[PDB]
Parts: sequence; structure tokens; C-alpha cells
Amino acid sequence: EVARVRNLNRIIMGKYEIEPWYFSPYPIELTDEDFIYIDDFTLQYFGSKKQYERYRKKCTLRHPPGNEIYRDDYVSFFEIDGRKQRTWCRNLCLLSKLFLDHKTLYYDVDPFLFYCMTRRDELGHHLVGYFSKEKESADGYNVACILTLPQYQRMGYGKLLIEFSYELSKKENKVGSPEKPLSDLGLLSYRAYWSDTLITLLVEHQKEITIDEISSMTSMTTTDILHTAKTLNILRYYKGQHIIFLNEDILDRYNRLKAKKRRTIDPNRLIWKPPV
Ligand SMILES: CC(C)(COP(=O)(O)OP(=O)(O)OC[C@H]1O[C@@H](n2cnc3c(N)ncnc32)[C@H](O)[C@@H]1OP(=O)(O)O)[C@@H](O)C(=O)NCCC(=O)NCCS
Repeated sequence: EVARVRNLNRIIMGKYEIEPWYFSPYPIELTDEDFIYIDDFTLQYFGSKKQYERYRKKCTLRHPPGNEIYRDDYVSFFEIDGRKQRTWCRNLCLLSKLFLDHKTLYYDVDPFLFYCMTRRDELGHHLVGYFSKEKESADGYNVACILTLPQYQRMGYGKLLIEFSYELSKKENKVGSPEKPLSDLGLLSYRAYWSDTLITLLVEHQKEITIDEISSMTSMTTTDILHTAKTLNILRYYKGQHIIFLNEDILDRYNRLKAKKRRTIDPNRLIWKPPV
């Protein structure tokens, strides 16, 4: 007799069988099996396919449990108060931790708002990613953690999540930046977003733009703007203050960007007021 005591080596979520990157503290028994089922609507976890199936038949809504504050032909965003949806949000944090080196205690979700993005097609809503945000951040962080589910990564969804987080800041009349320290993947995604943003402004708005103007239009912090401008070699002094400026390199980058034909967030479709 050999008694196997296995780690969680795969989760089964819809048709996907996904291997975790890191340990997550799912409060489950260790058995001779190395999988659990994650329901793609409720995010509930099950040790057995039969138990999963039993609950799957229950009558449930087929999208995340919050208010739909943005809806276009491609995606929806749902805003969820962690305090009002404790179970679902705890389940979301357990799932997220499988793909993070560290995360704040999964159980305590009350301090957070969760912004969950779905793709909609002929089959309805499919959760593809989220970002969390502190209700009250001492550092003014506009994102706490951000995640695209692995089965959906490298399809452009992460950039949409970032873009949406800044649209909230803009509506709030505040600048913001993601919580640090940031994972390498998280930081490289932000640098690409910040870079594409400055490039797009230079081509579509004005050939020369001040720091104040950029900050007003984007809610990016002075620090993130300057770091991005220096990387692109577009920082100058003109008419008595620092600006970024257009050149041939930027034009070329812009044309390559547009060639990719990627989706963006339409600020006009964000129907939302800050708490006040
Ligand atoms: C950071 C993270 C959210 C990025 O999400 P994502 O959806 O993969 O991001 P995107 O798809 O917008 O961009 C990722 C890459 O895919 C590429 N890509 C996007 N759409 C593509 C397409 N249609 N075809 C090919 N490549 C594409 C992008 O160019 C980018 O490539 P790069 O390596 O040249 O930058 C994701 O890596 C993640 O969830 N990581 C773990 C969570 C984490 O560490 N979070 C930090 C906060 S706690």
C-alpha cells in the first residue's frame, strides 16, 4: 500500500485544464488525485466531477455578481464590492493566487472593489480577467492586483484592463499608478501601455505636449510619464517647461500599433460616478 498525498497540479475550468504557477491555499483535503474543478461562473471549487456537475445544474446568473458599469460590443465590466460578495470574491482571490508569487490574505475581501471583465459572444459572458482596487489607498494606487486568466493571456485583454483602470481615475479627477512592487509580467505590461499611450497622444492630439497636459488627459503620474518619456527619448524643454515631442520613430511606432487592429476602451461608455 502506497498512500499518495498530492499537490494541486491542475484546475479544470470549463473546457480548460490549467496548470498553476504557484501554490494557493484552497481549503481542500489532500488526496491521491491532483485536480479540482473550478466552475467558470461561480468560481466554486470541487474535488469531484460529480459534485461539480450537481451544482452546475443549479439556476445561477451567467456573469460576475456586480453592477455592469461598462458595455460595448466586445466586453463588459462589472464592479463588485468585496464586502457584498464575500464568497465569490474569496473564490476569485484563491484562483488569482495560483498565478502570483504572493497575495494578501485571500479571505479578507472587504477592503477591495473588484472590476471584472467578460468577453461576450453567441454563448454569453465569459470571465477573462479582473483588477482589484483598494477602497482607500494611502499611496493612491489605482490598481492593487491585475490578472488575465492564463487560458486568455496574450490576446490583448490585459491592456484593456489597464486602460479601464485609468478611465476610473480620470472620472475621479485623480492621478494613480499600480501598487508596487509589481511582478515582471505586470510591469512589462504597464510599460507597453504607458508607451502606447504617449505615442497615440503625440500623433492624435498634439505634436508637443506638457507634463500637466499628459497627466490631465491620462491620469498617469509624473513619475510614470517621465520614465516612459526617457525610455522613448522624447523628453524636451520648450516654451519654458518640459514636454514630450513627436518624431519619425514615434510615427513609425504609431503606424505599427494601428496596423495591429486592436480593441480599446471607449470612455463614453463608462457609466459611473465615484462614491463621493
Ligand atoms: C500582466 C498580465 C495581466 C498581462 O495580461 P495579458 O492579457 O497577457 O496582456 P496582453 O495580452 O495585453 O499583452 C501581453 C503580450 O501579448 C501580446 N499580444 C496581445 N494580443 C496579441 C495577439 N492578438 N496576438 C499575439 N500577441 C498578442 C502583447 O503584444 C504582449 O506581448 P509583449 O510580450 O510583446 O508585451 C498577465 O501576464 C497576468 O495576469 N499575469 C499574472 C498576474 C500578475 O502578475 N499580476 C500583477 C499584479 S499583482
